[PDB]
Amino acid sequence: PQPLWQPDAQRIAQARITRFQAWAAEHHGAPAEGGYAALHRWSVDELDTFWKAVTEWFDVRFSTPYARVLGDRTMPGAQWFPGATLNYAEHALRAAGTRPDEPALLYVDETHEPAPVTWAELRRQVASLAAELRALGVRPGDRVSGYLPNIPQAVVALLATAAVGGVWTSCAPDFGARSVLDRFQQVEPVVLFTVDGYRYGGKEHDRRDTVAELRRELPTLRAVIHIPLLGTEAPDGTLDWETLTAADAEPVYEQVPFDHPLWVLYSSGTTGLPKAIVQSQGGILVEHLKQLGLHCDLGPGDRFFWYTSTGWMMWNFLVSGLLTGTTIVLYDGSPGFPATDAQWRIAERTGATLFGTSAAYVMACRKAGVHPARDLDLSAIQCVATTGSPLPPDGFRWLHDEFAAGGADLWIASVSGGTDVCSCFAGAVPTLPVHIGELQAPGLGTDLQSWDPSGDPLTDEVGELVVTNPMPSMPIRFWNDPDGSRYHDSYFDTYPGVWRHGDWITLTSRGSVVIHGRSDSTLNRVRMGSADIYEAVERLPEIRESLVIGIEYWMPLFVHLAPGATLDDALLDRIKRTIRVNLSPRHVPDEVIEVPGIPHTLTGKRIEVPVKRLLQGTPLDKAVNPGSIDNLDLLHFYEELARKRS
Ligand SMILES: [Ca+2]
Ligand SMILES: [Ca+2]
Repeated sequence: PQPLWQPDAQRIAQARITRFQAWAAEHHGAPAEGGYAALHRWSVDELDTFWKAVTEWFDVRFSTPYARVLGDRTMPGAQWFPGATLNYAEHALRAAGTRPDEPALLYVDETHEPAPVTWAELRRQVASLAAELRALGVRPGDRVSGYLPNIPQAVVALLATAAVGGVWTSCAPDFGARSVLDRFQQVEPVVLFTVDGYRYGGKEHDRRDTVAELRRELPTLRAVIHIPLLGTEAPDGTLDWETLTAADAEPVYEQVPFDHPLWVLYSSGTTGLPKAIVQSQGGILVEHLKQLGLHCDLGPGDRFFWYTSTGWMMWNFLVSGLLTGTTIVLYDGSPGFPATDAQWRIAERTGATLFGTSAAYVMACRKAGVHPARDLDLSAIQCVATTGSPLPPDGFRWLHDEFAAGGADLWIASVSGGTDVCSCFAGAVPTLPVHIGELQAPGLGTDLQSWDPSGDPLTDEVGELVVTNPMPSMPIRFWNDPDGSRYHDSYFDTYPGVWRHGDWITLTSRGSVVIHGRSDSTLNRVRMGSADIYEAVERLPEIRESLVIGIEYWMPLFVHLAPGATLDDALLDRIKRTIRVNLSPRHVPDEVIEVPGIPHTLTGKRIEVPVKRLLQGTPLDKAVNPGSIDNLDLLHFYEELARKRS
């Protein structure tokens, strides 16, 4: 297997993860030799010592000592650092004591004119707001909610919430009221931070009526804090943001147990109410430190820009950049406004050193004839990362060569972040080569395996992604989950005591990971992942997006066509051809059906399972939570299809 890219030996030697291994080998019995393969095996075989090592390396300061690193090891509900106390916000703001006048936040909107908030100023605003939250009666454990775009106020609010031991939960303001309420009503927040609207694509999006509706339908709220993004007056009964952040009193951080809830995230699952996933201050603290400082190589003074809505877990990951003393870049706006290269212009104007984006955006830039490294000053960029669908080899080459032609050797990273543990089970390692369509390795401390139906491990064979050991950022539990039934059914109902993620994967002999698709959405004719098929079909110019389903056996391919394209015999021939060639005859659809579009979750994930149910005759009204999908009418198309075929 020929790598797309191999890191040079000095880059390897200079990686923080390499320094960590050397230090761990001196002080904690880690292997000095053997590189990542050896470090990883140690991180799993000596799990307690590994996490101890992580906390020392990052100087996590427990205000009360832990009794041990790990008590009960069984899942779900493993017992991390029992006895210890800490505070996430306190750790995040440590750099205010070391480089107070450096920028902690660089924020920007569609004017593309960045503004800084210094570490000292961030610490002060957070302390002011935390004191106000305490005065409003927010106690440790109370939920504090936000209806907020990616603006510096959202970071200040989250940190202030964590500082008081409040439990953060948020939605972005492109969510409609039913989607927001389906989430927030489950956890009964006592505070709401909210904007009056936002700007996107050069257009104004008023949210005053939505805010009025949220307030009326959330009767547990006791205080509402208004952020006048569009410059409107605070509604009756609300507090004005600027009045709460202006004080200069001593920072105070609530020292909470390791397991104390930090935030509630919401699953993208489309059945029933969205799962309300609770993660701990301690678990997120150590896992995000590990990912950011070791897997992403981030440290003090770096500048981390991920293009993201606050409604995606990548925002939470971005916020945690502060934990490593890293400046974070916040952009509230469209990815292509005023022009296609907008995200690159932000990276330029903020001096980003790590720029995280989507493979789709990279490909769209290449297609549009953008040359970002040539035309902008991207000399500060050391790494470009994508999460979600993998960057194809022509995209990787373009990106790398675009920087390489100008004398820069770029690290192109592929990660796979998920809401469930607010991190990745597998993804990037700065010291390993990159291969087509692979995630480089399971993360440190993650015992990832591919299991057959009998629960035995496979190598170079497709199987179920399992994680056989506990990770600190795994959910404490789901909120609004009697008996813990939904949490159990989500991961623990297939192999006892083992986390089964629902991904159909290969774990290669080189220790890397290929994700073929969702296990519950495979095509069985031999069990095939749908991802492989989407890659092939969707390379065709005429096909904007596709969706493949298999039902007991009928295997139709739904295609949303590019403008001007027509589903003719020639097109059907090209479709079937590219499939039987690049994959196999088994992969060829029984039928191709043109569609007005492809329905998605709110986060833009394909919804194969709900569509399958519809095609199986389940009425739309009972198949999905409509607040959890992006286009009701598009989904109704598929119900009509089943009705027509009934
Ligand atoms: Ca347990
Ligand atoms: Ca295409």
